[PDB]
Amino acid sequence: ATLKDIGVSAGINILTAFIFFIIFAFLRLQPFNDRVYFSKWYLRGLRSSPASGGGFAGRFVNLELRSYLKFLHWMPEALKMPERELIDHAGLDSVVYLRIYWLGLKIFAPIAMLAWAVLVPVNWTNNELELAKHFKNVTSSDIDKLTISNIPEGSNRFWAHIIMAYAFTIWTCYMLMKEYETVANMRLQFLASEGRRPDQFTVLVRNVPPDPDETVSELVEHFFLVNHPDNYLTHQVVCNANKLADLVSKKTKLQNWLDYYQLKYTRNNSQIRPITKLGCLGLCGQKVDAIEHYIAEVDKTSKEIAEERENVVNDQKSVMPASFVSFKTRWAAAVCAQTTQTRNPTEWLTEWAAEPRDIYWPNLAIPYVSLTVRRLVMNVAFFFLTFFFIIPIAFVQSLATIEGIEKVAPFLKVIIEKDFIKSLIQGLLAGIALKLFLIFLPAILMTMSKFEGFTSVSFLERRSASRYYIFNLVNVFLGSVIAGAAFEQLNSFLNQSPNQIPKTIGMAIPMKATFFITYIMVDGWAGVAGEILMLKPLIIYHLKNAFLVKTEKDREEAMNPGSIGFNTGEPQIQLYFLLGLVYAPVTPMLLPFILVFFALAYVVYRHQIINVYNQEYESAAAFWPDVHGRVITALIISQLLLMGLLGTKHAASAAPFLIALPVITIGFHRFCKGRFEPAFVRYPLQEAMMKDTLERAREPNLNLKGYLQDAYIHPV
Amino acid sequence: ATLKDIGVSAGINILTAFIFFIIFAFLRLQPFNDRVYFSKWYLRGLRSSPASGGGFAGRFVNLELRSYLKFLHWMPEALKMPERELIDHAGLDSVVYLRIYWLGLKIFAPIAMLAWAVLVPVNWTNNELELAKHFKNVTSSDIDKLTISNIPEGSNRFWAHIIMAYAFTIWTCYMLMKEYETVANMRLQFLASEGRRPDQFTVLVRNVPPDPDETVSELVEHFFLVNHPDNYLTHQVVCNANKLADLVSKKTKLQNWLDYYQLKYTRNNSQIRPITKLGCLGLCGQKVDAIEHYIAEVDKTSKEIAEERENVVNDQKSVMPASFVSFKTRWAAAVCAQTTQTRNPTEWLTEWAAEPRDIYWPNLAIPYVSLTVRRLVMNVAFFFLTFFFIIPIAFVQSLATIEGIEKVAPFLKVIIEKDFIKSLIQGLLAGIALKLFLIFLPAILMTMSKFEGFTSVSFLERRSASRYYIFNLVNVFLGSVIAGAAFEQLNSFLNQSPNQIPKTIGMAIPMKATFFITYIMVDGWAGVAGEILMLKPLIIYHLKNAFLVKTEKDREEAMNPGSIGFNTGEPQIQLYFLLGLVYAPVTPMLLPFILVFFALAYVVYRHQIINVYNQEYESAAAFWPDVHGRVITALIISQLLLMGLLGTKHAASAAPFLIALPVITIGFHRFCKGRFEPAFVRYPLQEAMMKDTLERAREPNLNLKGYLQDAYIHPV
Ligand SMILES: CCCCCCCCCCCCCC(=O)OC[C@@H](O)COP(=O)(O)OCC[N+](C)(C)C
Ligand SMILES: CCCCCCCCCCCCCC(=O)OC[C@@H](O)COP(=O)(O)OCC[N+](C)(C)C
Repeated sequence: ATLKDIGVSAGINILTAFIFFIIFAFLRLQPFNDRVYFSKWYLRGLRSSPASGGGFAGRFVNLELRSYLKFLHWMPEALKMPERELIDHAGLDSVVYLRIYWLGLKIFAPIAMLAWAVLVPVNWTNNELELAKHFKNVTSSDIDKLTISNIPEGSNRFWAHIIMAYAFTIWTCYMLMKEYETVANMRLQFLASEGRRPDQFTVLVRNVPPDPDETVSELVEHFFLVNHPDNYLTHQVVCNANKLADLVSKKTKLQNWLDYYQLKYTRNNSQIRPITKLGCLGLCGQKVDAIEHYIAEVDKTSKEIAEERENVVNDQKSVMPASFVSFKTRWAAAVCAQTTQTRNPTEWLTEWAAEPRDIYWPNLAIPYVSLTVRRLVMNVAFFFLTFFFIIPIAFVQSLATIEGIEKVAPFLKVIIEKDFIKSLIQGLLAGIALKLFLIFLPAILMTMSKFEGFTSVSFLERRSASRYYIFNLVNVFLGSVIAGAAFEQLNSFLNQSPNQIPKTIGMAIPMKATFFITYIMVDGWAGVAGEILMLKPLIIYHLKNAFLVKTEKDREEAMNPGSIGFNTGEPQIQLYFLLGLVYAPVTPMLLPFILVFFALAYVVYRHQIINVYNQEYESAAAFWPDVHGRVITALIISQLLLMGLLGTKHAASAAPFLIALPVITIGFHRFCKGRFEPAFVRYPLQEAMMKDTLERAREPNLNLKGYLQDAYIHPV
Repeated sequence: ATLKDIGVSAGINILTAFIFFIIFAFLRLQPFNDRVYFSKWYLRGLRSSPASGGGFAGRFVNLELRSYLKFLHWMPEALKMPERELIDHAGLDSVVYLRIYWLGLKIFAPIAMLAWAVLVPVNWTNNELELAKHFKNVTSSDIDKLTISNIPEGSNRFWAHIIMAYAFTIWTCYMLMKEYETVANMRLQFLASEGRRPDQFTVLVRNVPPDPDETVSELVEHFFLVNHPDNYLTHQVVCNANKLADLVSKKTKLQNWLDYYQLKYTRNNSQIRPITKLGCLGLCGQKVDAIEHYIAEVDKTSKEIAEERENVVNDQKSVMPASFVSFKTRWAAAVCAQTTQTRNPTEWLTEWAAEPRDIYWPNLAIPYVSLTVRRLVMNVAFFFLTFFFIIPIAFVQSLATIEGIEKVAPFLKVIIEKDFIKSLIQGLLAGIALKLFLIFLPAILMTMSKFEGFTSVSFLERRSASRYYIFNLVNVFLGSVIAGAAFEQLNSFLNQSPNQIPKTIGMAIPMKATFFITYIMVDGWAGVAGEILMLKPLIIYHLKNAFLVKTEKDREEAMNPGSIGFNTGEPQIQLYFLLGLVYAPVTPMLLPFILVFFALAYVVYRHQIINVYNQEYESAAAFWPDVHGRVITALIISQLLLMGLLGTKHAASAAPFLIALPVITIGFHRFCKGRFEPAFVRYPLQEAMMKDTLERAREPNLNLKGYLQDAYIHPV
């Protein structure tokens, strides 16, 4: 895995990224895409059509004379928009995400320089890995002599590792507190200048207590007109368009899926009959005939739709025990969100409402007790997923440590591991397998967050990211560590005795570092570079437009871009931060790769937040408190592991120092928490009065009951 | 320590309590005390003077013909006032304290019956304590064969212990949740009917941010008139009047002191000259001469006392960055206490104010940063006190395990521990020594709570009780356990080998139980019975009245009773609950003694809450959340210790069951918490509006700015 495998992976990966960048140039210079690659410039009313208004080309005939402007330009230009002109083109959230990448860089760049110098020198001048291969059968290479494991048991050269660790934790923590403050100040300034949104005045009251002679709405009016007497303006109840909406949706699906097999070439048409109960399928069946999904799955749907409408809207059997109450001021609404209203701690429970567009309406109609049982069931499913994944994870770790599995088992083999280009290619293949598994993980975890019952689309994402973190941690990190350890040094474990289990464990942790390096390379580099091409979103449009088009004009738009994830992306940045801290005080060579990822990523994503991407909710940066927490967790795990390894190499004249480390970390956490979290979780009342008195001097007229009344209704 | 020592202690203690009760009868039938023994009947305007209006006797001449009405009566009668006529004679707090004693009884009575039956039988039919004295030198008696230690290693009779443990934890937890609800409902109903107090409308704002052109009061008016615009009525600033307060104090001391040395017999008088720098003293010195602290001292103090009044009432150098703001409604004030006011999380910080009489004004004039450093310094002092106490604690535990210290050291000895009445008397003496040390502890801990900076006299008490708990736990319990263990089985530890350290530890835990029994007896029984006599408060009055009297009439009153403590008392109840749980699943014989304490105590204290005692603040039961927590802690420690002992006797076919136990305990804690703590820590807004709308219909006129303006001023 020495320089050979690292170089092969690196060559292949840099090549993949350059090929990507070339195909992207090509595809972004053809004027039939355009609305796929420059969509927030069109969805902001600022770009018109193909060739500056369209009607023209720029396609393939000469297409492109050679260019070094095949890259670079996108690069520098993404770099040049001030960061305050980006808060208003894009939003605060996007800007705070790019900030995460830059904090990474900060921390790590300094740590890397230092590490390298001090520690590589120390570790390299020191002999104890050649002696264990010759007297204890521990397999190793020459990339392993810049690690904490070429160092003899018996210190005096372990103190470097401890001092460096201290330096590193202090730097990380300082940098992290400075970012907390910036992000807080920014949030507050944004919040003070954003224009009316309907949720700066509304709350969601959940658990209105039942009665037998008053409706839900005659009980919500009477409570707030007696208890919040001067500022109360209106309310809107919660009902079940769950079924009504399901039918409107089936109708849309039928019409799409059949105005297709309707204007196929015009005229009378064909047939199909897929088995329809799970997914995919086609022609395996009996539902022949034709057009409009027999225009009549078309019209039966429409009739059920009208009847459902009726029942719902006329029945107080479909009103849920909850409402959305609005007030005349933003000061009054912030007092109903942070105050207790009744003596029963579970009834009448106010919070702040989300913006009417970050509401997942399908879970506003789920009872409250169910909420608790559901949460439990989902925690159980999580534990089981964690176990099945351990299975696929070791499968991967057996392809990566194959040259040691083929020593205590000189059996099947890649022609007995000769033909050495093949084994480096095996390091690359291990990477690709883990990639695959982890894709479907993101989607499953979102489905499990939408069951436990949340009702904002921004909290479902935050939850999903937290769960990915846990999964990632355990599984990837530790599973890989454990299994890889097993295999190579399994060879060594058989032909020795059960004490050497520990020492062998220490050295194997540093080798798993080397595998992590390769994975970073694949994932990081190539993925950030292949994200620039938007390929599912490009096929998707072109198929769409030469199939289900029949556009009235061009007003029929199906370009919709997407949004950063929060989910996928944050989970990745965090895995890489963990890796980095841990390996900084052990193998100081994962750092250069971590850094290339952070920089490319910042450049690609600024481009995609500026040209493509559009945000679907605005919660001025709350995930910050969450991100900070996850970095503090990494720091603690790192520190505990260094203690462990230092114990395995018998150095007791240094581990209490490592203990002070952990305590200093938790103390800084607590400080930060205090100050800045207050900023992110509680709306001051002086801030709500200043926004409110400056808008009643500018718009001295304003009727708020027009605007706020119907903003929280549904598909009605 | 068998039946012999237990019986001697019990006889002597029951005798002491009966002698006490007799002397109390005597002293409560003489009509010169009366105002010492029936003071809340005089301080409520309901009793007049000595013999029904006084002027008469009932003293010593025939004094008392023999009576069996020498006791009993106080007993039944304390029992007969409904518990709702006691909420208004006395207050809610006192009633909730007596409830603690009754919960004790509940839990333990059931647990005791069960224990006894099942476990004593099981443990007694079983041989393994006679075999270890004959083959491992473990000293023991015959009271030890009803303990978990006459049971052979190897279970099948340890399962009883585990089942019983489960039963016991469930019962405790059920009982505890039912009390939570009662106490919560009671608090809420009280709070809804109590008449105006000035703090139902006021808050304390601490940390008003400095300026260079506006005073503290022109900055508190402007903030609340712009930010809480409609309900704001008044404010009163905080000034350091620590020095004037101190000189008024020195003046009263001088006059009292020496209007005494003045009317000694009238005329020209004597002299004195104590060393005056630390305390006590008399005649060792030079300050001779004459009457009322050389009346010139009394006037030089009244010079400073009028020129301190000027440099304090007109300066703005003695105004502290804080105020007390009042509002026109109780709904408005509860919104300022539970809401954030500014973006700087450390400035402008509102809470609810205490009643103007539960304010410790001396610490309202301490800066805020100091508050944090002070807290740290006091935590350090706590750790050191804990260590010195370990020293006196083992001294005590060496007098209690003397018959085993005099085996591996047949030396000095009580005439070689013969004369056996003497060694039982040593069990009683150990008890008395611990009593002594622990007295001065209560007072020290209060002094340390008044340094860390609190400003209510009710929180200083709560803090002091929590600290006593920790001290008690560690020191008493564990120190005693450890040291006692050491001594007896030290004998056994020398003449064996360092593996038998563990097994010997198990058996010694059960013997320390027996010593705890004796301490309970002394402390509990005799102390509750000697508390009925109020002897420092009786001497104190009689000296006072035949010395510093010269009463204008009788209006000069110096009877002041006191108040329950909260401090001392709660700390005791909790030590006994701990002991009980722990020993219930091990030595099932501490329980009968625990119970006698709980019952006597309830009877004596009801008497003293009904006749003597008067409350100095009213915080309708908040210490409840605190008490509950401490009982949950006991449950957890108990459970962990049973696991330990069961491990020491090699029973692995039962300890995971013990683990489930701990988790079930924390779950019930969390439920309770949720519901009822909300009740005790947050004032609902529907409750404040109902109190406010029913008082504006009864007293339709009411000016609140008269009443609320000057309630928060000082010695001015
Ligand atoms: C993630 C870690 C969390 C907390 C970290 C502390 C846990 C680890 C601390 C100790 C780890 C290893 C402890 C250690 O001491 O290992 C046991 C060694 O002493 C065993 O040495 P041996 O080679 O068996 O010595 C005997 C050799 N003959 C066999 C005596 C030659
Ligand atoms: C407060 C407790 C917190 C948690 C509770 C768990 C901690 C205690 C759990 C184990 C306690 C004792 C554990 C135990 O296993 O003791 C060690 C014994 O196995 C020693 O047995 P020995 O008599 O040394 O056996 C060897 C005998 N020769 C010497 C082999 C005869």
